[PDB]
Amino acid sequence: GSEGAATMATKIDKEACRAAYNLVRDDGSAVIWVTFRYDGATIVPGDQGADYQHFIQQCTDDVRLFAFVRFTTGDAMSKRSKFALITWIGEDVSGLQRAKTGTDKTLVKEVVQNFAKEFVISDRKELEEDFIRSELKKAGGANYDAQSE
Repeated sequence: GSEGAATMATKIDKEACRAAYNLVRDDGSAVIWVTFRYDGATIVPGDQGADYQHFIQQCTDDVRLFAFVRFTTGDAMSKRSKFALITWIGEDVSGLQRAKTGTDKTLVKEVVQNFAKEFVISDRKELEEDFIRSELKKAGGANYDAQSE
């Protein structure tokens, strides 16, 4: 590791990404969650597993990355899933990382489109899969708030 630098450039391992986004999107590929961290100006599939407790053990105030988790919210008509791109961002990382990590989201989204929405969390207390579900349970309301200044 020990590979990191500041640059106005960024890419995504679509190839490696798609794989991770699938290992969870699939019926039962032995995976329900997946994280996507950077390996040097390029987003790449970080951790992966079926134990949600294993994912939260990766997100800390000294790291930031996305986390695609599957959530079964199909009990009405279909049994399909909506998932959610959990964007983690250490509450200690430099403002930039937080101001950037969010922008690079457009890259990770390229692969994750079937999901529901990206959940930008900064405190583990919110990473609680329990809190995430509630969000999908309603999957209503959007920010759409910004300024051109």
